[PDB]
Amino acid sequence: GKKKVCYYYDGDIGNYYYGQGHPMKPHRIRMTHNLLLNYGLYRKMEIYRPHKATAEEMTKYHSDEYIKFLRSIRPDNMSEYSKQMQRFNVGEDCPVFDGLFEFCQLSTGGSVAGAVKLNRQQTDMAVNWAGGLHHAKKSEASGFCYVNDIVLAILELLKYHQRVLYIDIDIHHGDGVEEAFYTTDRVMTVSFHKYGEYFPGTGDLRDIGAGKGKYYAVNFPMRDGIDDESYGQIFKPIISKVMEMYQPSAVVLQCGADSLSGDRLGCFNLTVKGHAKCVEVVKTFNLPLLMLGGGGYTIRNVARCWTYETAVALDCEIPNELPYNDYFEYFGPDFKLHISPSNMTNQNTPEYMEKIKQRLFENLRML
Ligand SMILES: CCC(O)(O)CCCCC[C@H](NC(=O)C1CN(C)C1)c1ncc(-c2cc3ccccc3nc2OC)[nH]1
Ligand SMILES: [Ca+2]
Ligand SMILES: [Ca+2]
Ligand SMILES: [Zn+2]
Repeated sequence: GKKKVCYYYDGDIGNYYYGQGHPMKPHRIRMTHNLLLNYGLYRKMEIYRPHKATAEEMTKYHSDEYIKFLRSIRPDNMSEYSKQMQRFNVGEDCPVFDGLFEFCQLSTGGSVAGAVKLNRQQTDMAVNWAGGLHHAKKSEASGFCYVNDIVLAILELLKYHQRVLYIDIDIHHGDGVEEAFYTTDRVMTVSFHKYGEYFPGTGDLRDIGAGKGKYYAVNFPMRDGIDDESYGQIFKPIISKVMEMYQPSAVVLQCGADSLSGDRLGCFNLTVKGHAKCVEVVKTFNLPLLMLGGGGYTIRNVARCWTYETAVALDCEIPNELPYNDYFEYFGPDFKLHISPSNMTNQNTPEYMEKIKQRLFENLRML
């Protein structure tokens, strides 16, 4: 039936700024929040302010040296850490900005607090739109991500769950999460992503895990222009087979919105309904679920996507006519919640989609 949803948000998150021209805009988290408050969704869910995750929490995965560096680096002392910045991949994609560590602490705090709430059986779903920073590595920042809140939240779930399923619908491969759990069967990682001349360059369908983790990493490489019809026809069958074979007791779903049509960095053609169908599919399995954010660089569409996905989590129908909100002008010229796909060609032929699905099904038979 309808589920209890706990949602995490810190009113300060929108003020962190990656710098002029940087596509990552934490302000999109505040737009999302303001839009869902204006739809009245706060009447149906418990809203929590995450704590600032500590160094003890972050070093459950990250090295002590990398966390010490993130805690120390500031725009005023950057000149003294030139060597350390290179070592930890802090620079152009992952800049040093005022309050960087606190931004990591809030992003991580929401994901870890949500996993604790799920472990305690105090909620059916936990939502942290400021989380989902799937590229961060044990001792390195990558692709706008510094602390891997997902790996930390999964480690928390593993205290009570023998098997955890991670699903990543961001247009980019979930490499940091896959890497962390590559050699274990206690976490199965499933990523759908654009593959070929695209960041991070990993996620080939032939990357299936190693050692005890062999067959516990699943990658669905896609080409430009995938649409709702093509995505929907492979997502439900793959996730259904994974659920059947793997039998997880908890799920983490990274909802990166850069897989939507019109994304500044993405080249897919999904609508908000097509992206949210992934949430609907995962919800039907009735397992404790942690829903996280991720990419999304056309910020009006990120706010629409995550507002609608929160409504889906709540089984709450919301009107297409957008309510007035603090960012109303960002949603012009239509002022509607739902988006239209573009006329871009879908390079993912139906035969290509079926063939990759069949190749992944062969790997799932090995569980
Ligand atoms: C949250 C989860 C997520 O998965 O959504 C993150 C996506 C991360 C994409 C990183 C990618 N980095 C690479 O290609 C690099 C180069 N090589 C050495 C690795 C990428 N694309 C686009 C950008 C990009 C980065 C910028 C940085 C500063 C200013 C403008 C910028 N303008 C940009 O683009 C207009 N940088
Ligand atoms: Ca992905
Ligand atoms: Ca694994
Ligand atoms: Zn992305």
